[PDB]
Amino acid sequence: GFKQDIATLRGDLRTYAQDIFLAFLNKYPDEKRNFKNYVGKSDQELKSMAKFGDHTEKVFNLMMEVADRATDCVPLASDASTLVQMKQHSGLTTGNFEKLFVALVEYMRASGQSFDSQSWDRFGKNLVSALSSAGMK
Ligand code: HEM
Ligand SMILES: Oc1ccc(Cl)cc1Cl
Repeated sequence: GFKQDIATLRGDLRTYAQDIFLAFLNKYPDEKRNFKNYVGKSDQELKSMAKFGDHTEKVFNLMMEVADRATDCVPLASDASTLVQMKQHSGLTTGNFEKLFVALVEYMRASGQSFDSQSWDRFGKNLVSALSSAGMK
């Protein structure tokens, strides 16, 4: 289930974080508008860029804590407001997060690992509602 998936992802976090982020970046090319440094680079070149690995792992470190602190895939309001008020998130809209989670759920279903794919879909939707309620446009 959802709780076990957090453990599965944490068990190989840097790999999963990179592959999910790449799936997101390649499903939605226009999203590199927020990642100017990742343009014109194949997946293997991205994985050799120090900040690509370091930043993506830190994102997914934090995502797993927001998931872990959730109840029934509903994140805490204190976690949602942290994501909105984050300085690095200044220009983001909730579409950014909705698209991230479509990619992540698509990746899980294609994985052959036994993820609770529907729970992550719910979690992504619930995170998006909590981002709007916390002020994100
Ligand atoms: C649950 C979802 C997310 C979590 C937990 C999260 C968390 C984080 C964290 C921890 C950082 C800092 C990384 C570092 O400084 O090393 C960060 C930076 C950043 N995030 Fe998010 N994030 C999420 C979703 C998104 C989405 C959907 C976007 C855009 C589509 C986004 C755009 C950015 C940008 C532009 C930065 C700063 C630039 C960079 O670090 O390369 N984030 N986020
Ligand atoms: O390095 C990253 C990977 C995924 C997401 Cl959503 C954001 C960042 Cl900064």
